[PDB]
Amino acid sequence: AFHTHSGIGVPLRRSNVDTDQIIPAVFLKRVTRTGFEDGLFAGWRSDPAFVLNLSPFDRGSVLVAGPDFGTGSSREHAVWALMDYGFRVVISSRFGDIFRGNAGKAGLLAAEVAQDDVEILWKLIEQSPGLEITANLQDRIITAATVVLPFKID
Repeated sequence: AFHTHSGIGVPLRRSNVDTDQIIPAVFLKRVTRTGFEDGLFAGWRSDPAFVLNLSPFDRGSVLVAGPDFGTGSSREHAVWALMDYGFRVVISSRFGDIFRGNAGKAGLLAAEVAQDDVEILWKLIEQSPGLEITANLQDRIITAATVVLPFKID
């Protein structure tokens, strides 16, 4: 039951991020009493330069990603891993269909935004890391700094 979220935006310039990149399959069988926060993007997180390792993106809760986010006959767990880490909004110019449905059910907003608009968001948050992005479901807008960009959920 999403309604409105404001949080630190995270610029992930990766395209075709599949569900095995979001949550590698080994994590589905590794004992954990909290959730999958430590498996989220675990393959990329070993590199200190990876965006989520950078402060303040580490505490981010709005993910701004490249095209085709969550391709790969999803697992509910990919959405759940994003949420466990703290994300409540993911922005992309196109989502995997099954990921999309899972995101809605779980309360993760999958906001579809035109690629040129995604670019605007990337630049803003790269230029001022820590910049908050706000998603408003009722009005269907993403706002950040002095920009107000339209999104769809279908």
